[PDB]
Amino acid sequence: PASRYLTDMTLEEMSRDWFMLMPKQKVAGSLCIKMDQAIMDKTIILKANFSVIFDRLETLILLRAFTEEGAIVGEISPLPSLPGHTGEDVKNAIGVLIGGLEWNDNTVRVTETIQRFAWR
Amino acid sequence: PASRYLTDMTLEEMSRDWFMLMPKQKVAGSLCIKMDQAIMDKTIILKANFSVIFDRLETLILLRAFTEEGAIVGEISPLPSLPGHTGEDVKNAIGVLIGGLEWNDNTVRVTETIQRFAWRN
Repeated sequence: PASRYLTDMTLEEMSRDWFMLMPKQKVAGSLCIKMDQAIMDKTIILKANFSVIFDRLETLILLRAFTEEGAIVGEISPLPSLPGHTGEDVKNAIGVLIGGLEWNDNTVRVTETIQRFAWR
Repeated sequence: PASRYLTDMTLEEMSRDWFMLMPKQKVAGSLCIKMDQAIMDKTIILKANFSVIFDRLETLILLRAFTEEGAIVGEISPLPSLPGHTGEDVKNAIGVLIGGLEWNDNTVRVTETIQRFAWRN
């Protein structure tokens, strides 16, 4: 029986354009993690679109980190490949992105959708 | 039971100057955290000099991050902003530094001294 698709983000949210004033990148397992390392003292929420089976996340489509004024400051996306990310890969990447954004005293939370299925 | 001073670093290692190829720093209360962003895929050890009373760090003199080739790639030092810095503050700073060094797939370990008194995990 088929998995479920959960969206925090509208399609405009997924393709909103951004750029990092101070860029940082990384590749981990099979995910790409990005963060503006210029952003300071902001209030940030991570929003995601992903499928679930069970009550755990199965495949990430896209996670973005939004400041309260709507700037995109961070991002996790899957890559084409072998292997392909698990739920663990994504959990760790969230911790890695959150840790990174806290460096410059950003306050970071996740949506309820992420909290229930992915990171916590 | 007065404090005693624990020393992971030689006087040389303590007083050496250094520079970051890609500088990253932050102030967390009354500590200064620095790390070279250009260090990638290396093994790294954290060494510290600090005092201890009984079972925990009392005051940090200096903590530094070393490659096997002896470069300094990370540092945590106290600032004069007085009161001051607690063991907790230090604990948190080691945490944040490790996460920082781990971004670029460095493998970071700590001396037994740090592990016992200052930060574990």
